[PDB]
Amino acid sequence: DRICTNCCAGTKGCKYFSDDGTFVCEGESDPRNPKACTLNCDPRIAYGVCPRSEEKKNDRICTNCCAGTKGCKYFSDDGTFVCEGESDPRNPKACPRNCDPRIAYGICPLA
Repeated sequence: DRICTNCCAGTKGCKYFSDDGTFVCEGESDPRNPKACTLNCDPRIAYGVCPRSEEKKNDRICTNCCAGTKGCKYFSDDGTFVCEGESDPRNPKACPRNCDPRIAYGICPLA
């Protein structure tokens, strides 16, 4: 597509940078506020690197009594068992329990 980006009607959060291997500016227009630049388009830009450095380490405890696995006893960190993961082979179901933080693991029967 056309590289019609601009430092004015950008997206405050991403540091607009140029393909030449050099930075430019940051979005002057936040996806929050309105804007009326009307100039637009700047081939200088390539994209805009939005800083985060914390995207990872969040899913971690994505275990749950609902969408877990039918075979393990999804148990909670509180030192108490919750229930078995009710996620059957190709199970059409998804509770608000998606990645239950309150859980800890899923203790399956050690045969």
